[PDB]
Amino acid sequence: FRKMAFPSGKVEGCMVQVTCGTTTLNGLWLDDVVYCPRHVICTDMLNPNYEDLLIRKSNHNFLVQAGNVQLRVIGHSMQNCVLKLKVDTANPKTPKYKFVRIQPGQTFSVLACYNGSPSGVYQCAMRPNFTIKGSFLAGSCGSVGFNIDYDCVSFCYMHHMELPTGVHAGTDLEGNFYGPFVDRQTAQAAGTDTTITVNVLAWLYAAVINGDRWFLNRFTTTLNDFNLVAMKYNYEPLTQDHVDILGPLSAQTGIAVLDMCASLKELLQNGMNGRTILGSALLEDEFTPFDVVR
Amino acid sequence: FRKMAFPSGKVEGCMVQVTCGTTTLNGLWLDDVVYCPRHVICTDMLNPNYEDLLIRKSNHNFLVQAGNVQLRVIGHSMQNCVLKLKVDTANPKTPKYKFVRIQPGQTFSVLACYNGSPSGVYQCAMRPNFTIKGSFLAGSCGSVGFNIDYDCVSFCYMHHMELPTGVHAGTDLEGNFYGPFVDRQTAQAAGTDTTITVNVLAWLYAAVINGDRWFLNRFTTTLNDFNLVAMKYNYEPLTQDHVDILGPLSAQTGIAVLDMCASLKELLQNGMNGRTILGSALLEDEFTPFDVVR
Ligand SMILES: *C(=O)[C@H](C[C@@H]1CCNC1=O)NC(=O)[C@H](CC1CCCCC1)NC(=O)c1cc2ccccc2[nH]1
Ligand SMILES: O=C[C@H](C[C@@H]1CCNC1=O)NC(=O)[C@H](CC1CCCCC1)NC(=O)c1cc2ccccc2[nH]1
Repeated sequence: FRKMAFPSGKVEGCMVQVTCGTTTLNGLWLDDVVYCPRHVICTDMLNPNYEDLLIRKSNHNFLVQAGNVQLRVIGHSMQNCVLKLKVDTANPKTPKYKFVRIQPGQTFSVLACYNGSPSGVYQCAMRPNFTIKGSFLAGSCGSVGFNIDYDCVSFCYMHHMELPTGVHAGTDLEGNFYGPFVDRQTAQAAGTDTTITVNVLAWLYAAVINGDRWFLNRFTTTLNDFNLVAMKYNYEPLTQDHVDILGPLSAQTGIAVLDMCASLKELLQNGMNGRTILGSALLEDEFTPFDVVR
Repeated sequence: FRKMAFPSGKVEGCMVQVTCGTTTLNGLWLDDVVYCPRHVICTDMLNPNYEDLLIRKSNHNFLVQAGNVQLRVIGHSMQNCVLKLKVDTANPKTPKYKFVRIQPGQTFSVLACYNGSPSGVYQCAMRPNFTIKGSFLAGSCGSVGFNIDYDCVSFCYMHHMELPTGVHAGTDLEGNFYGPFVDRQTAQAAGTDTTITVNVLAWLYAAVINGDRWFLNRFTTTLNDFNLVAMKYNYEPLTQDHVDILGPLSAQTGIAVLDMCASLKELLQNGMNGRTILGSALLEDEFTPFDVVR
């Protein structure tokens, strides 16, 4: 069992470099628009007035490069916290795509990029406190997170900042931040994070579908008793929605959702006692019910 | 610190579907040759005479589809355990590439494919027992592993089989097996695996170069004394070469390798005791020194 990312080729053909003044970062070039974080126009960083910063720019202040080719910016506008640079040329490599806003617990692939060129790809989850536990470099802003389903790329994240705890914060591709964050270098802190309970359960089901049943037991639990216990370990409350979502995996393994909840309760109480589940010595929470079935 | 795969775009455009009679798997289309496991011509599998089975085949026995378009096979050829299907057209998406054979303990990215279509990418290490702890579907054969070095794709692995323990075995792209395995259906087992010591040290350096310091101590050991410790815990012997190739990581953050070996020596007896390292609670051996520095 591997945390697998989506093949990155469709996204690679979209990454460009955007430079404004002394700042360069990455942009996403789809059709004839380049999307990048609006803070590329900052020098300024504690209290930027982006409306005032932007009206003073003209098209030639934005240097956009796709590989060796410089694209000509013919217009620009701001949509929430993303800048949209209109360019003279449509990206010939534009894939089928959509912009989607995800909820906490969702997973996606990140194409980490620097100077417009892709560096690596890895799988991420949106944490319950709306941060990402990413691996992001000095000039990684504008790198995007995405899923691919039937040749259609769903762009769900664009990178903007690193919080002082070392986790990461960013926006959807319409420029709205995930979580209570703003593009200012002001004191802001991520809420206390929690473990994604529905994902841990999905992964225990994956463990059952593959090798192992050693963590199962003879007990069941009510939903409320499970939540009362699990929250004492900083697990997210499990909702009826989550119970419904786990239905197909329950049906496939013959283990009722509340029976798997009993197993998780005991795993939290006992630990794993030198054993491993799918390859892990910790309870994994970055695989969704959807990810397991695939 | 995340396990990062190479961006897979350059390889995605080489993946095709090969069907022979009843069996479908993946092929690698480079220039005017498609490469795939020779066991695609089996039905038979318990002891094949591949030369005999191949002379019985003709070009039209091989159905090669590059997505929508069928490629016409105009020649067929075996090299060790890989079949070479000459097709009428050079792949216009052929990247700069070479065929390389890797050493146990080296890492690479796997592009898992099914029906000739890329499905996921992840980072792998070649185990000391020459197996791969992969994630491979029913029709994953022909999927490849690779590294990228400045526009050149170095192919090092093509997938052939799953051993009874659930680990995986394959060849290089010249058809030579990694490990003491053969392409026939028969009892074969992986040799007892060991842990890749130099990679564990690199991962520890990835923690000190990062932030963590709590496994560090004031002490040092000898290569001989450390190698006596490695044996009880089934760790690969640390060679004067490994120490040297780590030297660039020692030199940087002020920790001699044998200084970090003293830390690893104590870790092999104390455990973590609730503390992570980079962001994990087990000694990780799938990052090379080059993987950490890059
Ligand atoms: C190719 O697509 C598959 C990939 C396997 C399938 C499941 N997971 C994988 O990685 N390859 C096979 O199925 C081979 C078939 C060839 C092997 C070499 C000789 C000719 C046929 N079979 C196995 O990998 C296999 C069979 C088997 C039976 C019992 C225990 C383990 C086991 N592994
Ligand atoms: O790519 C550029 C970086 C990405 C960062 C850098 C290191 N790792 C990353 O993910 N973005 C940035 O550096 C912007 C700077 C800022 C954003 C808000 C509006 C004004 C400009 N981000 C920041 O993450 C940041 C600054 C900072 C200062 C003190 C403590 C934590 C901090 N984090």
